[PDB]
Amino acid sequence: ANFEYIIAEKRGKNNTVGLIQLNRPKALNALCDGLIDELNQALKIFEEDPAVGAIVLTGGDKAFAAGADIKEMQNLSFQDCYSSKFLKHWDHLTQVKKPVIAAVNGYAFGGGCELAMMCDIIYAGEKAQFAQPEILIGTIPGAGGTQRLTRAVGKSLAMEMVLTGDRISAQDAKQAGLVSKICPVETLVEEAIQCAEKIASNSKIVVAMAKESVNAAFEMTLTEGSKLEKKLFYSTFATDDRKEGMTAFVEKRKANFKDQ
Amino acid sequence: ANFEYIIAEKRGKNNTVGLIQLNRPKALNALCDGLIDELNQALKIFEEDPAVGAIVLTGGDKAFAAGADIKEMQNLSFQDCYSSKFLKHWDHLTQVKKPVIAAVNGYAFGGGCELAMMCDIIYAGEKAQFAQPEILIGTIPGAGGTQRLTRAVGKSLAMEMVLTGDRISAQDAKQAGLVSKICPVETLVEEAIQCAEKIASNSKIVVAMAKESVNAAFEMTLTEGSKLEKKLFYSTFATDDRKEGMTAFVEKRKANFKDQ
Amino acid sequence: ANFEYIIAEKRGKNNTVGLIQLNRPKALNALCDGLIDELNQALKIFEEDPAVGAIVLTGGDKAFAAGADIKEMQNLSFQDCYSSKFLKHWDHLTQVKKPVIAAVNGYAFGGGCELAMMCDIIYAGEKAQFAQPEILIGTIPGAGGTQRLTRAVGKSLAMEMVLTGDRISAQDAKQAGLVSKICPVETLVEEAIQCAEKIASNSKIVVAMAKESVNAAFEMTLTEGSKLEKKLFYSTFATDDRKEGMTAFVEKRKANFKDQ
Amino acid sequence: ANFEYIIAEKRGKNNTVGLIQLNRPKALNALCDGLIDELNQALKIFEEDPAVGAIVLTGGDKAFAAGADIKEMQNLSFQDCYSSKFLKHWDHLTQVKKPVIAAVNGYAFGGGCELAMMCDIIYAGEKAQFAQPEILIGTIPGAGGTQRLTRAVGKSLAMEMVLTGDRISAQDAKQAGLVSKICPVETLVEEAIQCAEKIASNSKIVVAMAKESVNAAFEMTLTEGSKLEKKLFYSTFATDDRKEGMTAFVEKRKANFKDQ
Amino acid sequence: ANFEYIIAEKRGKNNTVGLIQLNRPKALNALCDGLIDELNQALKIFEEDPAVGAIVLTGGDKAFAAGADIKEMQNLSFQDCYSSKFLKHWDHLTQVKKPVIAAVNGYAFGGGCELAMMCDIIYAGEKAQFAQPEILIGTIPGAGGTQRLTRAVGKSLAMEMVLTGDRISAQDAKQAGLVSKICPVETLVEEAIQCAEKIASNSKIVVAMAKESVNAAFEMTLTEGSKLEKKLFYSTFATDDRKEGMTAFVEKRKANFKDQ
Amino acid sequence: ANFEYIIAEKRGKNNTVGLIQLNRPKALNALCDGLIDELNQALKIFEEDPAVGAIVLTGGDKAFAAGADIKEMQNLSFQDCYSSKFLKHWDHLTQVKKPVIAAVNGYAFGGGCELAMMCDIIYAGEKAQFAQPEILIGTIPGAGGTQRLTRAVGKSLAMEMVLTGDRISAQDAKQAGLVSKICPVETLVEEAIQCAEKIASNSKIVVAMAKESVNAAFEMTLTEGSKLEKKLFYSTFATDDRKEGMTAFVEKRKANFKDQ
Ligand SMILES: [Mg+2]
Ligand SMILES: [Mg+2]
Ligand SMILES: [Mg+2]
Ligand SMILES: [Mg+2]
Repeated sequence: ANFEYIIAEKRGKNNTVGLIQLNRPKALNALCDGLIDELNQALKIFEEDPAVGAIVLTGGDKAFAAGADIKEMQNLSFQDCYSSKFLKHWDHLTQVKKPVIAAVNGYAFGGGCELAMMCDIIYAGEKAQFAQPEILIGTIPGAGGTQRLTRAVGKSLAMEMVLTGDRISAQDAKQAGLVSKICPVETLVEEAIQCAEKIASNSKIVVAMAKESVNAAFEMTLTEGSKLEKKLFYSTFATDDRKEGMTAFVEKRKANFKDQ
Repeated sequence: ANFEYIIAEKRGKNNTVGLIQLNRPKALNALCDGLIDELNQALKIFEEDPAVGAIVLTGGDKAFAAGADIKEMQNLSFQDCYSSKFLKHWDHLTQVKKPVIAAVNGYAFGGGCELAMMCDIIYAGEKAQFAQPEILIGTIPGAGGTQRLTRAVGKSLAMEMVLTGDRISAQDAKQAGLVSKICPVETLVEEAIQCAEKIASNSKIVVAMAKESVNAAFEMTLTEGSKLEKKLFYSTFATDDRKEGMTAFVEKRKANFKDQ
Repeated sequence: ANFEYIIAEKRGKNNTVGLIQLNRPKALNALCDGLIDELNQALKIFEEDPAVGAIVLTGGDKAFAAGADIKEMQNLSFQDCYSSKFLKHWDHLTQVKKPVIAAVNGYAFGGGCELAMMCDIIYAGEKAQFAQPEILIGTIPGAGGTQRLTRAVGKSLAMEMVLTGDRISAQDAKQAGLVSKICPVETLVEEAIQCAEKIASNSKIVVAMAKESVNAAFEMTLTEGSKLEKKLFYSTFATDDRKEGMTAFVEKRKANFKDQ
Repeated sequence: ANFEYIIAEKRGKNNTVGLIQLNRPKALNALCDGLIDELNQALKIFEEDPAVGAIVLTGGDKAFAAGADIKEMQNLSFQDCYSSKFLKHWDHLTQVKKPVIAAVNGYAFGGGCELAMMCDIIYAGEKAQFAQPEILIGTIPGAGGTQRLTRAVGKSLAMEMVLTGDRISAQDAKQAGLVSKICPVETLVEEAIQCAEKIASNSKIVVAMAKESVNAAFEMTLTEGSKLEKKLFYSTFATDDRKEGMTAFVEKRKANFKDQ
Repeated sequence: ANFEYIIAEKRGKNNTVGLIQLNRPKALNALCDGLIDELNQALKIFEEDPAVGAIVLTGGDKAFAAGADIKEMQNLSFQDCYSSKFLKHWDHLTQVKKPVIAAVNGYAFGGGCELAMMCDIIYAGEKAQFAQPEILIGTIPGAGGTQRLTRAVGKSLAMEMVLTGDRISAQDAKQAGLVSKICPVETLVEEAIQCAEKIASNSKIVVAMAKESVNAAFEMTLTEGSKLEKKLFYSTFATDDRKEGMTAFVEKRKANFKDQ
Repeated sequence: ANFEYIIAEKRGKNNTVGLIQLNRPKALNALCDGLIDELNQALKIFEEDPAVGAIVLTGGDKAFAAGADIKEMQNLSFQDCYSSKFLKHWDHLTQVKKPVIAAVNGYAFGGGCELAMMCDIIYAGEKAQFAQPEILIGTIPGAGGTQRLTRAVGKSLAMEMVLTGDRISAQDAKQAGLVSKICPVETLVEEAIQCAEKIASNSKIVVAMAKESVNAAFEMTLTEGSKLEKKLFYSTFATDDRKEGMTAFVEKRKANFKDQ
């Protein structure tokens, strides 16, 4: 319902896309515990909604998210960290079944960068900037900064970025495979919506098998990933939407999915 | 035998390349059971031919393969699929020990795209297009689409492709690493045959060991992939061609290999 | 000490960067046992040196290294290789805690390419050329040319390089993610040192944990990698530098790391 | 809260053990939503209670848990199962960071057995029986039943148990290492508490890491397990309870752990 | 067909079990290429036969199989082996979707023991002996004898068996978990048939999934193995036999499975 | 050299076994640095000695190794363990190419138990006891005692031993697969030497390959485990000893292996 760190609203034609704007520009959308709490509540209600098929995540023109809130972390001990399982809440984004598109304008550093990488797709603004400056303040990134980055971008660029704290541009991010489309700043959010919209017009149950199938590519060997894929593939033949979509092509007419 | 769906021919210098062309242009080379049946026969003849050192696979100038034959899948049940090991036959291509180069002009969609990714090397034409549009017909890619794509191009672009069914250009695929060379439509097939000629000049057995070692990059941690590679490496030192290859270099002369 | 195959000097402000220059130019820095033996000695004293934070490894302007010494390999048998654990001494470079940057001008072929790929970051000169031509001498890459290359560059290009022995430009290399920056031949080594310089001013302990985390991306599933990253992340909180880094940030001043 | 399917109470001298007893004897502690929901609340509490060092899970004397509530699963569709993750909340045992010990008297069938296997340590009564009989009612085990059983017991016996639904005694389970102790029915829960009470004596933080390290053995290669273990083994030196544990030993006395 | 090396017959009440008896006693069922071709033939027709729900593989009373045929392997070079993919044809048994039970009487040495380990369940006779004696003829086991054995029995005993060639008894093997039952010599095969009979009572499709799930235990981390298990579990809710099976339990009657 | 903590000498038929006896009985063979240093020198020597084919490691009748040495460890900080790569030198055992057998009489606790488990084979005297009591002094095992133990013995017993520090008997260890023989105390060492003699009379090169194939069971999936095994299986066909073994068999005579 009511939110003070973010702005969540349904968007697209037929409102089939849920947009989540991080709205804490004063500290460039720095990711405190209360901010994350609210994104999780927001994600939950969009996951729960039957009309919603794809979620789009963004911040402002200047920043997607500058990073973790450093003023909270400052006095933590080792024991405090391990016992509490600090940054457990931050992983929620990777357990949503419906797909999430990151629309990243301006700065995505540290947590913000890590948040974008947890998403399934990233669209970048022209003046978007990606970095993992943790090393500069005596830590390493602790939310897949080392894992998801390196897998996208390759060892040499990940090592360079993680060990120096250096930033890369949206153009390089695209070239390296971290992001998959570059858009003007003014139309970025809209272009992500139109993509989210396309995905939303496909069957929710099958779309979720697809997403799950693509995430197995980082969790197992190709041989077993192939096998797992074949079983999700076979599974689709137990859905109505799969008979609908395939007989639509053969009849040369428009398909209509009931997410079933 | 005598094919109805494909053209299999020896090409290159001294006919050391096996060219398989998918020749079902009325259906945009849609990969029906009968066509894969023949493709697999051609693959087996060239595997057994001591003359042949590498294989190039193509379709027409308009289409490589537009997909699986959606008219055949229309009335499959979940039981039909599981107990038929449906699409298993499509994997014979992954068991070929000689290198296979895919020369993709025009459309390589869905099944067609997957066939391309199973090959060791992909060359694309200027107007080539890749897509996994199974999501539009209410399935997911069921022949490595999600696995090989994601491993080649990174999450963002694979998620966008599989979830929306969108197409990427020849040039989008080169930048992503899905393909390794772009050619003029008119010379693609010849450029691929030249690449196959080179490979064929090398020792078949050490070439087989190299391909096996490269494929292992997706089946193992790096530590064990490194251990596997050494076993193959040391193994080469039991071949006549290794001795000849290194003696050629020391005597400043051309190597003349004997597949042994 | 007094090496004959290499030069080793401390560089950067306050001699915080170790530079190793392969100096066997008459043989294009071909990696004979003697040379690798000196390389490892030099890595050891830099690794043991508390002033040094980073290591830059380079060759000549014409050649980084043109491969493993083929004359030493020529008369080896299978039994010689296996029992002598041939090439095992090369791996010492993968075991150094501190970051190593390759600065590649000219040829990096076969073992030379493999040596570069074992470093964390690769910087390339505008005329650098990468290749794995082992197949042309009747062997396969035996020091991770099929493992690390594939993981960087993708299957297609890797297969094409490994099976044909063909070379790729510095520009190709960067595009494929094998290298993270290209520079002019003239200033490569100085720009590599500058990168090393930044890294070396960060906490040596947390930097080492950072690197150990990024390398984990090739040794485990993303799930376990994430868990490993967290364990290391929490571990930083037991260090003096991690407090000194964050407190320096908050107070808006220079952090003063004591590598502890 | 005042539970209706279970009993949850603190036990041992100084009440340092959590005991959860499944109390649905009429249905032979068959697992239904209502029972699982409460078990999960009881785990949550004991995990939060700083006096609780270990948990014991048990049933009655005739039955630990005799399978699941099949009357609930009876009308379910495939879609219903997948969309609404079925048996998701049956998994919180695998997320408790303190050690849980199954104390199995009588039948542990279907989910019963799975529930026991999800625990760290299984103690079995003399007349205890284990089976995965889901095959007989047209399913397969869906709570790690094929996965944890096989890794405990081995392929032959796991395959025999799963494909026939046949039952093994406590004596067979012990031989095969599914359970690690056999006790008289009368004193089973009593032995389980004594074992739990020793575990409760140790440092809560250091016990937690030891647990995570053992669990690692089923999720990584031996190579990386060893690395992970080492890193946790280094972590212990950040804690007071290790400084305290070792200095108590060298001073020849009993140690006072503060779970820190 | 007209098998010269084996005997294949349907067995059990209702002929729902297929028996394959290796019948080359003059060579102690040594596994020459001819014998394996026929074994593979028999497996295929029992795999295709809809009445057959489980297979039993045996040899004679003196010998299950004494190993790979050492007279055939004698004159093979390294080149021959690698290029001929030697022993690759043995793996077809691992591709059968129906369960296979090895009934081992007397000698199961080297390849004999490897073949039995490829089966899903092993029943051993009181006088059976297991060994991997390849080392005493200057090879290692090359059909899973280092891999399955180790996984069943543990490092210490595997290392002992493979490095010395020493044999173990049925009792040793049961203790180690290589075999799940010991039978008298004279009723072993019938006892095995009775295990097959029970397996054949259940739904062939759900049994195929069950078997496929248990095999996954050796190919994945426990985390991925559970998600694969969950997906197969859900898949069963798409079959006739699971509703029938569950509705038959609730109604306290005998289920009638349709393998569907 | 002139050892002060160990006794090293050649034993067995023709002095082909290398015996390392830990000889610090009054400290129950606690694994201090001086002793591990010497151990490693002794491994290096027997590994280089072409007379030696296998190694037996032991302590005295009352103790194999009571563990590590808390005095050394008492003041270690977190930073000092990580920076100094603590217990790195304790791993050299896992890098010997020749087989190592442990002959464990009496106490093998903590570091002593890990040291045993690092060996290929464990033989235990009738009064042997195994334990991992690190938890009682506030650490976890740091030398694979959470990893090798769990793989050998199963989760329940592993969790029990590590979380309580409780001993198990020699008889319990064999039941669980941690050790492969139990011997009378007085003849233990001689039985281990007999087992070593057998190994030493086989081909060293093929023995080493076999040990490698077995060690791989814990480093990859069974699919890739099998492929690695095949590559080693073929490589033996490059050796003289394989031809000699198979020919010996064919000519009804004793093989005479030459280590080649
Ligand atoms: Mg090389
Ligand atoms: Mg790339
Ligand atoms: Mg066991
Ligand atoms: Mg054999």
